[PDB]
Formats: sequence, structure tokens, C-alpha cells
Amino acid sequence: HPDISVDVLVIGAGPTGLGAAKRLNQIDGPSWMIVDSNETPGGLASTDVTPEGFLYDVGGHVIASHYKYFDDCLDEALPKEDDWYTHQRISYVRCQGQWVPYPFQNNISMLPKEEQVKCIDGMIDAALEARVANTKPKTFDEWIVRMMGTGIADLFMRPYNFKVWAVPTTKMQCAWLGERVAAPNLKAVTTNVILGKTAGNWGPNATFRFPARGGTGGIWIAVANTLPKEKTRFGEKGKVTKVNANNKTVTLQDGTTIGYKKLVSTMAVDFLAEAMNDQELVGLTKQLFYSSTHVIGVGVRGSRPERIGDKCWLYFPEDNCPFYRATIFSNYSPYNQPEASAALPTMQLADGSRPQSTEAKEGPYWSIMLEVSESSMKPVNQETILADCIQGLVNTEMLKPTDEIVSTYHRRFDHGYPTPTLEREGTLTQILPKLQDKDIWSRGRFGSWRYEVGNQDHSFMLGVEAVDNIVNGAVELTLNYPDFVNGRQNTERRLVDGAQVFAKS
Amino acid sequence: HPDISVDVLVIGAGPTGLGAAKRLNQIDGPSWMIVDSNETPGGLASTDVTPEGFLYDVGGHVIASHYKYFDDCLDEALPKEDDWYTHQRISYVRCQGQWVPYPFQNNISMLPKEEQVKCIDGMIDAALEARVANTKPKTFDEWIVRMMGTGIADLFMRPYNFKVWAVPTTKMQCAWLGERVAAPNLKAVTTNVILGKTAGNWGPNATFRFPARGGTGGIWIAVANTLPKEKTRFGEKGKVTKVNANNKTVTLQDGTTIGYKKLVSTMAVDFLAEAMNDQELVGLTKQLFYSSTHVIGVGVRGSRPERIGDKCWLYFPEDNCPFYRATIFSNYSPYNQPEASAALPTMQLADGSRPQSTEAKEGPYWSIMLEVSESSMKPVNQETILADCIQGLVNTEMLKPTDEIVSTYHRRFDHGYPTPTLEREGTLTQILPKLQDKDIWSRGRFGSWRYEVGNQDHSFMLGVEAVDNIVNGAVELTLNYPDFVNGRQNTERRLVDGAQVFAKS
Amino acid sequence: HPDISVDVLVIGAGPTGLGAAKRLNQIDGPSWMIVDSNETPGGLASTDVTPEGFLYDVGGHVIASHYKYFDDCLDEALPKEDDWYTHQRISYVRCQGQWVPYPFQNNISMLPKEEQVKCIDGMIDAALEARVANTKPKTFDEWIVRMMGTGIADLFMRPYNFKVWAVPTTKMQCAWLGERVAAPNLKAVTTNVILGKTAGNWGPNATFRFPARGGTGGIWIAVANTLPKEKTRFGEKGKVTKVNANNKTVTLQDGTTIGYKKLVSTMAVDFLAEAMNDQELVGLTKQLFYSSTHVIGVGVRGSRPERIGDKCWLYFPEDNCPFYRATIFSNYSPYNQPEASAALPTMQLADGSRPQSTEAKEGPYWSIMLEVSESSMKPVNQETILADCIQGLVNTEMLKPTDEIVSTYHRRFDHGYPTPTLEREGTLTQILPKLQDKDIWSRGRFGSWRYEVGNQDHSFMLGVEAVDNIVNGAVELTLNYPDFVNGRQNTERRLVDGAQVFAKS
Ligand SMILES: Cc1cc2c(cc1C)N(C[C@H](O)[C@H](O)[C@H](O)COP(=O)(O)OP(=O)(O)OC[C@H]1O[C@@H](n3cnc4c(N)ncnc43)[C@H](O)[C@@H]1O)c1[nH]c(=O)[nH]c(=O)c1N2
Ligand SMILES: Cc1cc2c(cc1C)N(C[C@H](O)[C@H](O)[C@H](O)COP(=O)(O)OP(=O)(O)OC[C@H]1O[C@@H](n3cnc4c(N)ncnc43)[C@H](O)[C@@H]1O)c1[nH]c(=O)[nH]c(=O)c1N2
Ligand SMILES: Cc1cc2c(cc1C)N(C[C@H](O)[C@H](O)[C@H](O)COP(=O)(O)OP(=O)(O)OC[C@H]1O[C@@H](n3cnc4c(N)ncnc43)[C@H](O)[C@@H]1O)c1[nH]c(=O)[nH]c(=O)c1N2
Ligand SMILES: O=c1ccn([C@@H]2O[C@H](COP(=O)(O)OP(=O)(O)O)[C@@H](O)[C@H]2O)c(=O)[nH]1
Ligand SMILES: O=c1ccn([C@@H]2O[C@H](COP(=O)(O)OP(=O)(O)O)[C@@H](O)[C@H]2O)c(=O)[nH]1
Ligand SMILES: O=c1ccn([C@@H]2O[C@H](COP(=O)(O)OP(=O)(O)O)[C@@H](O)[C@H]2O)c(=O)[nH]1
Ligand SMILES: O=c1ccn([C@@H]2O[C@H](COP(=O)(O)OP(=O)(O)O)[C@@H](O)[C@H]2O)c(=O)[nH]1
Repeated sequence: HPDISVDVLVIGAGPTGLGAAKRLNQIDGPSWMIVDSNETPGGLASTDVTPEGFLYDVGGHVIASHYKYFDDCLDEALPKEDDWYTHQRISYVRCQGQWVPYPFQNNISMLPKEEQVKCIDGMIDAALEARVANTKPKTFDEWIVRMMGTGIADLFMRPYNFKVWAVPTTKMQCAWLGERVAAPNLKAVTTNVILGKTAGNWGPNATFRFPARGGTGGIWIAVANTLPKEKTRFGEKGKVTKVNANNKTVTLQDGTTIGYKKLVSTMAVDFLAEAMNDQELVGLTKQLFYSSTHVIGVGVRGSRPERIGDKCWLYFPEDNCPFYRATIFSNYSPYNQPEASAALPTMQLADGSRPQSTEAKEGPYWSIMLEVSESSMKPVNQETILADCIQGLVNTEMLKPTDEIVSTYHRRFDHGYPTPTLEREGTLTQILPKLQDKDIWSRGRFGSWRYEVGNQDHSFMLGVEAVDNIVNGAVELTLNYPDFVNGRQNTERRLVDGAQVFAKS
Repeated sequence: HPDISVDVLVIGAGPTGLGAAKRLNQIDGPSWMIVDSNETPGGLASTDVTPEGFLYDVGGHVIASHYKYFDDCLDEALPKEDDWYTHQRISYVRCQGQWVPYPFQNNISMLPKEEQVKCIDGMIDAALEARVANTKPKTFDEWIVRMMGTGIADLFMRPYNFKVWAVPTTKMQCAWLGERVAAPNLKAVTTNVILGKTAGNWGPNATFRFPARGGTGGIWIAVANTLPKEKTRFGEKGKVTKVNANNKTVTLQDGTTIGYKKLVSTMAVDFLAEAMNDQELVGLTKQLFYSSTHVIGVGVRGSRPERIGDKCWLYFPEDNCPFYRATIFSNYSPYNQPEASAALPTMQLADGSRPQSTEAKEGPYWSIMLEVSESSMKPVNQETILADCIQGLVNTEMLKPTDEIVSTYHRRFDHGYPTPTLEREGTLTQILPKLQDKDIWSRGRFGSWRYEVGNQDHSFMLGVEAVDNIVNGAVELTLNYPDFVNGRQNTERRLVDGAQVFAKS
Repeated sequence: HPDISVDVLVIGAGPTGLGAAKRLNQIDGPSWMIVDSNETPGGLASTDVTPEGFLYDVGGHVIASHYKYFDDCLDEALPKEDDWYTHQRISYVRCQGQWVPYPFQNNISMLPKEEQVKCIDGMIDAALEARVANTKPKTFDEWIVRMMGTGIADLFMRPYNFKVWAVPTTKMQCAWLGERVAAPNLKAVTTNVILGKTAGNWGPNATFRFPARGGTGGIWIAVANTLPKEKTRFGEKGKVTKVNANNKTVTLQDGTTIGYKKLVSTMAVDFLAEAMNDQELVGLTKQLFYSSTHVIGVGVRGSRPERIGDKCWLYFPEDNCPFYRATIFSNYSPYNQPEASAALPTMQLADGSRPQSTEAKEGPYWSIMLEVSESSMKPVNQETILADCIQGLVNTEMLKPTDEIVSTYHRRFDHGYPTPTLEREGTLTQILPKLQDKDIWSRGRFGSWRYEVGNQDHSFMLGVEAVDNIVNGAVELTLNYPDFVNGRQNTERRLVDGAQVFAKS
């Protein structure tokens, strides 16, 4: 008989595991506990800080919630109005010296006329083709072409998506983009060209909120703190090293064993297979594909430059920079970087030269967070990637050669994106049911490996729904039907349901 | 304070209400009770018996379950093997003296050559227009013409559907029919014409099980029996006369008042509106449409005729008989009619004449169940409908003129089919949300008025899911997404969920 | 025995009759003769002159030859290089107070931005519908909507075409327009909108030559002069009043009778029917439709204004003027108006007011020629149309209010355009064969009533080909296959054929 026994064991306290935990805690029926190898909950939704005081999420993290239940927990965790800042969803695409508003096609009036011709001609071809299309596109690349046409494809989505996914667009499926037909809005695009008009898809309605303190990682610390502490086990004392599926026991690094009746695993499914010592599942999970993420942070002296302004995130299809995305992280919260009165020396200038002085000087400061993808089809030289990113910032005119850099940050996250390869579903529909047969709910960004339901809210709800399936027999909608949950009003499930209202009488 | 107070009150003990009751009973949290004006539960899924011992369902009732939860409750209620009979579906459409395998549109091969031409020609035209169509059909009639062509429309779909729906095809929408109306495939249908092959396998009820005793009504009597008796109130004592939505109070016929927190109402929603004395709702519910159903039963002396054989239910598009469907109800169970030793006099011959004597002779007996529709667009002579049905049986060669009729049955059910009119959804989205904001869950065949989820399993699950939404914040999937629940295997929710398993440990 | 007998009689000495005459004269086999009621040959290709010395054609006459035979005869008649002036076509459409290069539909790029959107949107709809179309358009309006879209239809094609044809586009067929109405290309037109480029080169009259003296009418005077005088009878002495098709006898106004073996009649076919006293033919001809043309000429004092420049003819779709077209007739030849030293009093100022002086003053002079259509569907006030035209010139800024008018011209031509009505062909295939049976070749603009082969070269060749059929069994290609002769270079028939070469030895 094991050291600890519980009805439901949750491995991992990133968003998915915390969702499972929040729902278990709310139901307050079956016994449970949650473990994690990190002392700080949050997983890939955590936040780091540099010795100079610049915070960085694991790349650009922007919340777009599809669920009331997620809103209920975030509101419970950070309830005061100044626990959050609200921003319009402002983004641009860097293209031929221009910051083109997102989405790219509605803004090609900024491009040279010769290119507008090429773009509109291709989109005309695509519209005429879409009018008689009776088949669905099979690859990401076929979907891009059919929706954008050849010309607009080549400028943005094709070279951009290679830089994100670190695999070619011809190697990915396209079901993950949803059930909407790959077709051009030719009239809308052509109208903006005729009118010489730009127009981004943001505004008063198209907002996001960002935590005032602690970056994105602050949310999940705050949510985890609503859990009964004695049911949590975070740190080296919570690292799972062995899973015995046939015996329903888990072993921690410090030798502690935990018995379960149902297991919600939120670790990477390939790590799970290894921890189970199941050669068959190991072989199957190795057939999946993922890219690694390098996050580069650069802290800059100065008030925010006019050329930067209220930009939030930025896309980089071109090859004059290694990053696919930049975030003006200082625009998300004033507490993402030191106050103006904090004194820091200049480490270097953006062109790489030494500062004129070594003295500490005051701010204010602003901050850029960059993402570089890595895979076997796209290597990354870890020794030079920081300097390459900074050169990238000059090339894209985000930084002047003279701009003063006061903080740098680089970290590699091995499992960054679960790739929607052509083979992904063929592999997962083998892996997930074999685990399901052993009472293991493998869920999450890498627990279930589905990017289209791979955001914080999706993840959290994957945990919530898993628990609901285990206890109340609910359908796991987010797991199995991404287009469905992403397209509907998910308002039925709440942090206080009927069951708790009736029980309290 | 009212006489009785429950958290959830369930009005009606047909399948929908019994569903709510079963789930409320399983969950065993909030207090509840269920009321019906009938002493015998079952609603339109009940069974009558004639004084001569012939049972008749409310028209042809064949179970095709889309849900494990529904299976669990039927199996609990009738757990023995000899509680059920299994049957292969044998279904035909009567057309020009011939029997055409169901579905008609997939069996053009059995028609005379000249009618095959008209049908295939129409289907070729439809196929070619459909290759370039980029707008969905609006009405049932447009859908028919666009999916099958004019030949099949005129020969079968238009007269048949007026004859069952009691409105023309032009008056109905076409989003309800995914699992009711087969779309013919040009190549497949033409291939079977050339090869002279049938294709009678389409649809969810190609196999079915029928209760050995009590008809369909036996199921719901048995299901109801599994509930705690003290939480039920069936009979005159349970007839709801007033619903006061603002006070959350219901008044029964005997003056008993029941206070509730949440109301699941499964009575026809137009009745509910009247009971609420809500003139705005009465006005809205009157924009809905329904047809009435006459059920005619005919008991016949003799061993089962060869021309009848293993036939299950039969469709009649033609105007030489008033009924749209006949069921060989004696094929569903030996106990739907008397044993062969039972002595019964002949009441009349099928040709309408008196028999020679009043002598009670033995059997065996077989039995036909007929349905005639009625509406404000399709009047029915109540006084002659029985004799008209019997003559229809002679015209269609179901009965020989000399056949000996030993029992007759006729009953009119005012609310038979909830009609999928063009206006339905526009009216329902004014009605159901209004009731919802008063904490009223109106659900079921006439409770929420949606035929595409209007079968026994559907109904049962509307009640189940309503409770699950009330207690556990579940999505009401069957109510809002018929194609979704009709096209998947719904296996997640069970009579015993983890909740009950864990609570017993 | 009649007064005169010839093998072939030609009625009319417009271009069609002269064509018949020239071919008969070249062949020099059958005896022949040509009559006209007018002392001066030319018909609708004649030229009038005002007492002040301003010449006016019957509206805008620009030669675009499809035939080497036609060129041969023009070169014979006017052999000197200084008999002709060559011009580049400068043609615009008046829209929203600006000039848009002809053709409108290829020059969307010169419209105001909001109309560019309207136009391109319509063309996009048309392109998408044309992608799946399997039916040919039946009316002119349907053709416009299908080839150009609603934007161009409403802004230009519908109002402009009513303004010329004097019937709505819905009343006309669309088989006539191959070389009359440019079909815009979506990609090309959109490209030129993006690039702000013009495309003014469409169609056969992008370059033209105009006779140096006598206007267009001078060509036909000179061509007629090459005919042997004794075989011509022009004037009151050559007016046909009765045609006796059965006795093959024509009666002239002075009572002179002419016997023929074959008749080539170039007069309006309705007039021919009347001259034949053939009530069945009259009824048939009355099913045809034509519009009348008002020609208004305005002579203006002054050197050619900068705003006019090298403009040739100009289209006016809008309602601030009654004419559909203006020609800068003084640009076609310096001899279309008086020399600069000619003294002429001012008749009026363009704004209607009397001149400051009544004295004769010098030039130079320029000259405007206007056209206004009339029909039973578009009445015209004969008494005010001159003044209305002049005011229209002020409205469109063709004339300053202070411009001095020294000459005015107004003439109504009752048969101006043979309308391509829906009924035209149905009617003509009754008429022309019934005349063919009587050995009458009815040919020409109103002789055979087909606008698509209704220009001077077409007409001329209808006469030539008529004769060639009578004598040599040639196919009448221009008559029966307009798209055939308009789409090729017709080089085979020359003013000197092998026949004449071989015979001269
Ligand atoms: C570059 C980039 C950019 C974005 C995003 C991610 C990345 C990488 N996201 C996605 C977001 O980060 C993601 O949805 C969640 O972090 C997924 O959480 P999971 O809990 O499934 O696992 P995740 O990897 O977060 O957490 C898993 C947890 O399991 C633990 N674990 C692993 N092995 C263990 C073991 N053996 N024993 C014990 N514990 C173990 C880990 O410590 C970790 O805490 C996002 N989201 C969004 O809402 N908006 C956005 O804009 C973005 N953008
Ligand atoms: C002709 C025909 C044919 C078929 C079918 C129906 C009909 C009419 N059905 C559908 C099936 O009958 C249906 O799904 C259920 O009976 C509907 O369940 P409810 O609980 O919604 O309504 P239903 O009408 O069954 O039950 C409502 C109940 O509420 C009660 N009630 C009404 N007013 C009240 C009041 N004032 N107070 C208290 N109680 C009140 C009534 O007494 C009744 O018992 C079927 N299904 C299938 O699975 N296979 C099939 O082939 C068919 N075919
Ligand atoms: C407003 C407008 C604009 C244009 C044009 C016309 C008009 C009205 N044309 C067309 C051109 O004018 C036309 O092609 C010829 O004039 C037609 O020659 P027909 O000989 O068939 O008849 P046409 O009518 O020219 O000649 C008929 C002859 O028959 C004679 N006649 C009638 N009744 C008679 C009787 N009872 N007895 C004896 N003789 C009789 C008449 O006197 C007349 O001479 C043109 N062409 C072109 O090449 N380029 C252009 O841009 C244009 N544009
Ligand atoms: O051969 C057939 C018989 C029926 N139907 C259609 O199927 C529908 C459902 O009838 P069914 O008898 O399966 O169900 P019920 O009327 O008993 O609810 C009808 O409305 C018909 O339009 C069909 O398309 N082909
Ligand atoms: O065959 C029918 C006859 C009537 N109704 C409904 O009944 C309403 C009329 O209600 P009223 O109480 O005025 O009763 P009725 O007019 O039928 O006598 C109509 O609006 C319809 O919605 C129906 O659905 N089917
Ligand atoms: O910009 C323009 C001007 C004219 N037309 C069409 O061209 C036809 C022929 O007109 P045009 O001035 O060539 O010849 P005409 O009327 O003098 O015979 C007209 O009926 C118009 O419908 C056109 O499509 N675009
Ligand atoms: O603008 C017009 C007016 C009349 N017509 C023709 O002239 C005939 C009418 O004849 P008319 O003016 O003699 O009157 P009606 O013969 O009917 O009395 C019509 O059938 C038309 O063919 C025409 O082509 N254009």
C-alpha cells in the first residue's frame, strides 16, 4: 500500500493541471492532490525576471478567453480592477520597410503598387478557384493559397509560418485552423486598395487584459493560491519520475509513492510514455513533432519611441531577423520593467559597441520580448542567437544603432509548440485511447498536443473538462471538438454551479 | 409558504420528464419531485389496449438510441433477455402496386423503367446544379428538388410529406433532416438501377429492439418504477393547472401548491404559456405549428399472410388510402395481441360487411397499426376515419375483402408532431430564452418543439441534460445541436458516473 | 414593254447602292442602272453646309474599313495624299465633370474613388458568376450585367444606351455588339485602377482618315463620279414611287417605267414594302424598330480653346445635356468650316443672350456637331432641341457662356439607327426571304436593318456582295455573318480581279 492515496491525481500545475484542480476543489467530492516539479506553478505560462528587473513571459502571451469558467477563476484570483491593465489588440506585420496592420491582406495599400497588382491578381485567381472548389484543402499550404492567393501567400503567411513552426507549410495539416472555408474576401481587400486605406482589426471591443504585476505568471500563482495548500506538492518533492499504469501508482523523485484511481497527466505525453516505461507508447509519441522556443528579452533605456508607440505584438516574415514575433512587453504593464528612478548601467549599444560610460543612469525603460523557433529542420546557434536578435532589431528599425541596452535575457524551452503535422492525428488517435484504457487522462498543450486548443484558456478547460468527465460524465468538448468550443458561447459551466448553491442550503 | 417545496420540480412523466427524474435520482443532491396528470407515465410513448386484447402504441415507435445513458436506464428498467425482441428493419414504400425498399430515393431500381427515367433525369439535373451551387436551400421543398430532383419530388417526396406533416413541403425549413431524409447519390442510385439491386440499409434504425410486453409503454412504466414513489405524483392529483413564474409556484388540480427553485417543464410549451397566464408567451407559442395524429388499430384473424411476412413498417405516399404509415405491430411482439387459443367473434369483414354469425372463433391473430395526420391545412373526418382506413387497407392489398376483423381502435392525439416550419426557430428563440430567464427549462417533443431531437432517446436526454445544466453546468447539447449529438456516439454520461463510485468509498 | 430594261436595277445611291453599282461596273457583264431621289449621292453618308459655310455630316462619321475592296474604291475616287487627313482617335466620356477615356468600362481608373469601388465590386460579382455560367445572355441588359456588373451598368451602360438607342437595354438583343461594346477584363481594369493608368486603345477606329474637302459626303460624290453617267439617274427624275414585284417593274415619279431581271433595293425596307403595295410586307416591316437622329451643328468664333484640343468625339451619359455625342468636327479638316479671314456676325452668345455688336468680324472658327436620339419611347421637342443643345454645351463646359455662335444647324433624319430589338431577327427572317423569292435583294443600313454591319464600309460591301451573289453565286457574308467579316481582314475581293486582268489580253 502506497505512501499517499487519492481518487484523482493531477500531475503538473501549469494552466491545465490548475484547471483540473480548481474543478476538483469546487466539486469537493473525490479526494485529490496536485504535484509539480517546479516550486512555482504556471508552466509555460510562467514569468521570468532578469537581475536588472525586466520581466519576460515565455514569449508573447495574450489572453483571449472562450469560457465563463476561466473568467470566473481569473476574476476570483485577481479581483481588484487594478490587478489588470486593458489594451487594444494592436499588431502589425513587418514588410519591406513598412509596419503593415494586421491582418496583412487588408492593408497591402502600404506596399508598392507593383506588388499590390501581384497580390490582387493572385487573390482574384483564388476567388475564381474558390467559386468552383468542391474539395477541402489537404495541407496548410493549400489552405493558405486558396484563402490568400499566390502573391499574398509569398509575402507573409508562407515565409512567416516556416519561421514560427520551423517546418514547411506543405508538411502541416489545416483542419486546426477550423471549419471556415479557405476563400478570399476579394471585395474587402480590393476596396481598401482602391481607397488607399489601412485598417487593423482592433478597437474598443477587441481588447485583452494583462496582469498588473508578475506578468502572466502572476495569474497562475494567484489561482494556485486559492487551492487548499496541503493538497499541493510543488518542487523537487513533487517531481514525478515513474508512472506504473498497471498498478496505478506514481513515484516522486524523493521516493514518495502515490496511489490513484484516475490520473490527469499534464506533462508532455512523450515524457509520460518514458515515465511509464511503455516501449509501445514511447515509439508512438516519438512519431509526434514539436518545435523548441527561444525567448530573447532586451531592456532598453529611454521613454518609449514614437516609432514604437502603442504596438503590442509584431510579425516578421522576412529573413533580416531570426525572430518570428516581437512583443513590446513594456506596453503590457508598467511593472514589467523597472521604474524610471532605478539606475542601471548600459551593457551595450544596439549595434554592439561599448557605452561611452560605465556609470549607472536612470530610466525610464522599455522592453522587447522576442521569439525564435528551433527544430531539426531549422537549427539555432544558441551561442550567437542573442546577438543575432539584437542585430535583427536594428535591421527591422525597432532599435536605432545608438539605442542603449540595459538588460538581456535568453532561455530555451525545449517543448514550445506542438506541431500540427499531417501525421499528428493519425498518431494521437492511437496514443490517447491506449492511455484512456488505463484510466489516464493525458491533457494539455503537450498532454494532448493540439495547438488549436493550446492557449491558456483551452488548457485550463482541458483540465476542467477532464475532471468533469471523470466525475460527472461530461463530454470533453475542448479536447475533441476545437471548432465547436472556439466558435460558441461557453457560458453554462461556472465556478459556482447549481450543485454548490443547493448544497449550501 | 406553499404546501410543498423542492429545488427542482419536473412537470410531466413522459420520456423527457422521466429523464430529468432519473438524473435527479442518480445525482441525489437537490430535492425534487415529478408530477403528471396521468396515473400511467409514458406520454406519447404509452400503449393502449382494446377490450379484445390488441395493444397499440401511439403510432409506430421504433427505438434507435444515440446515447449510452438511455441504454443504461432501459437496461436497468428491463434487465432480462426475454424482456426484449430484436428485429431487422423491413420497410417499404407502396408505389403503383409495388413495394419499394426504404428509402424510396435510394431504390429507384425497383420502379418501372419509365418512372426510373423521370427520377434519374431529375437527379442528373440536381447533380449538375449542385456542382455549382453556393447557397444553401431555404425550404424543405427546395432541399428536396436540389438533392433529388423534380422526378422524385413529384413521385414521392411532395405527396408523402404533405400526407405525414399535414403541411406542404414549401412551408417547412430543411435543417432538421440530416438523419431523417436520405440524400441520394447519383452514381450509387444509377448503378443499382443498371444492376437491378436494392439499397435498404440507410439510417439509424436498420435494427431495433422492442419490449416483449406492454408495448413501448412497458418501458416507461418500468423506468418510472425505479424512482422513489414518494417523489412522484401521478394522476388527477398531479395535474398542473397554474404556473406562477414570478413566485416560482405551481398549483395542481386539487389545490396543492409546489414551490420550486428551478422548473423543468415537459408539457407542450403552448399549454405552459396558458398555465402561466402570460399573454405575450401565449401569443408567441401560437406562432408555432403542430399536426395531430389519429392512430387506427385493426386486429385480424388468421396466421400471418405471406404477402405481409416480416414487414415492419410501410409508407403510403398515394391518395388511395388516408394513412401515411402502417406498422405490422404483431411482428414486434407475440404479446401485442391475443394467443391463438383466444376466442373472438368477427366484428366485420375488411370489405365492410357484417359477418355471417356472432360465433367466437379462435386465432391466431395479427395486427395493423395505422397513422393519419391532421392539421388546419388537412382536415380529417373523425366519424369515418376508421372505415376509410380499412378500405385503404383493401385498396393497398394489405387486407383481402374477406379478411376477418376482430378488433378496432381509434384515438386522436392533438399534439402529434411538432412541425419544423420556416418560422419555428425565429419563434423559439423568442420563447425558450424568456422562459430560461425565469428559471424555467421547457424541454421535450412539445416542451422545446424540435422534431430532429424528438424521439424517445432524444426526449429522455433533454430531461437528463436539463438537470445536468441546472446542477453541474453541463451544455445542453441535444437541445441546441441536433446534428452534433445525432452524429456521434454519446458514451460519456452513464447511469453510474465517477461521482457515485467515489461517494461509495 | 417598259421605257427602260436592265438586267440589274439598283435603287438608292448611298454607299450600299454605289457598292452595287461599282461591282456591276467592274464586272461589266449584265446591263445595269442606278437611281436615287436625291441629285447628290451619299444618303446618310452625305454632308450639309450652313449658309455661313460650316459643313456637317449626318452626325459623327468615322471610317473603319474591314475590306480591301472598299479601300480600293476610296483610293480610286480620292487618289491624292492631300485628299485626306489622318487622325489619332481622341475620345472621352463625360463623367462627374471630368473626362474619362473611351471606352468607359476599361478606364474605371479615371473615376472618383467611390465609383471605382462600385465598379470593381460589380465586376467581381460578374466574374464570379461568369465562372459557373452555362447559359448565354439573351438581352443587351443581361449581357451588360454579366460582362461588366451592376456598377458599370448603372453608372454608364444603362443610361448612356437609352440615350443613343432611344430604347432601354432590356428591349435589345446582344448578338450585335462584338466590335461595338468592349468587354472589360477584371484583372486589367483592376490593375489600371491600382496603377492609375489609362487604356484608350480598344476598337477598330483608334486611327482614322477623313476627307479633306466636302465632308464624308465628298467620298460618295467622288465614288459616284467614276460611274458611267448614262447609267445613273439622280434627282426627282430618279425617285421610285411604285414597285411591281410581280411584273418586275419599277415606276419613277415622272411616270418612267423600268423593267428588271434582278432588283437591289437599298431604300428603307419599310418604304420598299409601301412602294410594293404589299400589305403583308408592310405588317412585317412595322414589327421592326428604328430611332430618329437629330443633328445639331454649332459654329463658334475663336481659335480652338485649350479645353477642347485634339478631342475627336465625346460621349455624354449624364442628364445636363440632351445629346449623347459631340464631335469636334473642325478637327477633322480645316475645310469643314470657314477660313479665319471670313467675316461673320455673331448670331448669339452661348448663354442665349444677344451679341454686343451685330457687325461681321473675323475668325478663326471651330465647330461642334451634336447628336440627339428620338423614338416613340423617347420623344423630342423639335422646336426647342437646338436651344436645349446649346444650353447643354454650357452645362458641360464645352462652351463658355460668352462664346460667340456664328452659325447653327438642325436637321432631323427620320431613319437614323436600325434598332437591334429582341424581335429583329424573327422579323427579318420572314421579310428578307419573302423578298428574295421575288428576286429582290434588299440591302443596307435600312435595306437589311442590321446595325452590326451598318457602317459605310459594311453598307458598301452589302451592295457589292449582293451583286456578286446575283452574278457569281458568292456568299453574302456581310449580310448573314457579321462577326465573320468583322473579325477578319477581307482582302480577297479587289477593284481589279483576275477576271479583268485575264480579259485585258
Ligand atoms: C512561445 C509561446 C507563446 C504562447 C503560449 C506558449 C508558448 C510556448 N501560450 C500557451 C500557454 O503557455 C499554454 O496554453 C499553457 O502553458 C499550457 O499549459 P499546460 O498546463 O498544458 O502545460 P505546461 O507546459 O504549461 O505546464 C505543465 C506543467 O507540468 C509540469 N511538469 C512537467 N513534467 C513534470 C514531472 N515529471 N513531474 C511533475 N511536474 C511536471 C511542469 O513543471 C509544468 O508546470 C499562449 N496562451 C495564451 O492564452 N495566449 C498566448 O498569446 C499564448 N502564446
Ligand atoms: C406518431 C408518432 C410516432 C413516433 C413518436 C411519436 C408519435 C406521436 N415518437 C416520439 C416519442 O413519442 C416522443 O419522443 C416522446 O413521447 C416525447 O416525450 P415527452 O416527455 O417530451 O412528451 P410527451 O407528450 O411524451 O409526454 C408529456 C407528458 O407530460 C404530461 N403532461 C401534460 N400536461 C400536463 C399537466 N398540465 N400536468 C401534469 N402533467 C402534464 C403528459 O401527461 C405526458 O405524460 C417516437 N420515438 C422513438 O424513439 N421512435 C419512434 O419511431 C417514434 N415515432
Ligand atoms: C448618326 C449616324 C452616325 C454614323 C452613321 C449613320 C448615322 C445616322 N454611319 C452609317 C452610314 O451613314 C451608313 O452606313 C450608310 O449611310 C448607309 O448606306 P445605305 O446606302 O444602306 O443607305 P443610305 O440611307 O446612306 O442611302 C439610302 C439611299 O436611298 C435613296 N432612296 C431612298 N428612298 C428612295 C426612293 N423612293 N427612290 C429612289 N431612291 C431612294 C436615298 O436618297 C439614299 O440616298 C457611320 N458609318 C461609318 O463608316 N462610320 C461611322 O462612324 C458612322 N456613324
Ligand atoms: O422512403 C422514405 C420514407 C420517409 N422519408 C422521410 O423520412 C422522414 C421521417 O419519417 P420516419 O418515418 O423515419 O419518422 P417518423 O415520421 O415516424 O417520425 C419523413 O418525413 C420523410 O420525409 C424519406 O426521405 N424516404
Ligand atoms: O392544425 C393546427 C391547428 C392550430 N395550430 C395552432 O393553434 C393556434 C391557434 O390557437 P387558437 O387557441 O386561436 O385555437 P384555434 O385557432 O386552433 O381554434 C395557431 O396559431 C397554431 O399555432 C396548429 O399548430 N396546428
Ligand atoms: O465608352 C463607351 C462608349 C460607347 N459604348 C458602346 O458602344 C456602342 C457603339 O457606339 P459608337 O459611338 O461606337 O458607334 P455609333 O453609335 O456611332 O454607331 C454604344 O451603343 C455603346 O453602348 C461603350 O461600351 N463604352
Ligand atoms: O420611334 C419609332 C416610331 C415608330 N416606328 C415604327 O413605325 C411603326 C408604327 O407605325 P406608325 O407610326 O404608322 O403607326 P401605326 O402604323 O401603328 O398606325 C412601328 O411598328 C415601328 O416599327 C419605329 O421604328 N420607331
